[PDB]
Amino acid sequence: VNSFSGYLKLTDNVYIKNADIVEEAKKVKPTVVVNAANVYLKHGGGVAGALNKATNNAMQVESDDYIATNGPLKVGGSCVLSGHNLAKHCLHVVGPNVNKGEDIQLLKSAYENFNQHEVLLAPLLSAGIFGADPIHSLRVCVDTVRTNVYLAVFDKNLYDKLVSSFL
Ligand SMILES: C[C@@H]1CCC[C@@](O)(CNc2ncnc3[nH]ccc23)C1
Ligand SMILES: [Cl-]
Repeated sequence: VNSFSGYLKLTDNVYIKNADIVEEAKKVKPTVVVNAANVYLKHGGGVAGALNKATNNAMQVESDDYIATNGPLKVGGSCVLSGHNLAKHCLHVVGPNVNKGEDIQLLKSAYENFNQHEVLLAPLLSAGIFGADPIHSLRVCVDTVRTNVYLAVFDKNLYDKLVSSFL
């Protein structure tokens, strides 16, 4: 039993809700919140910009030190950093950005990072400003993640289309 509330159950291990991931994180304080990161951990917009703003830029400060030490992530890769005031940990995961020409097949590799954590609060990878089809992203999530994932979909209209079209 966990403290996630109001989710629809899609499969044994995947759940979905219309919610602002920032407000969800502040309420649940989950063990792991997933950020929709880029390889430079430049949290300028989308989910990343919103999460970073909620940390008063502490996420960006930590991220800049991470990059200065380790260099950029790989597309499809991840790193674990602090969750600041939002969660215990933040799993920064880089899904392919279609608006940069990146290979959509890497979306499965991106979701594989979730399997290293028993429970996560997460957005749909490569959705939003990353340019991929969110219906496809949900399908890859369900077919790749085996741990317990709670998906926050900010757009209510998008949420209803994902539920109604889910196979
Ligand atoms: C319009 C987007 C389409 C793709 C799926 C999204 O859910 C991804 N963006 C977000 N998801 C959850 N919480 C968020 N807070 C701020 C941004 C954000 C919504
Ligand atoms: Cl977005």
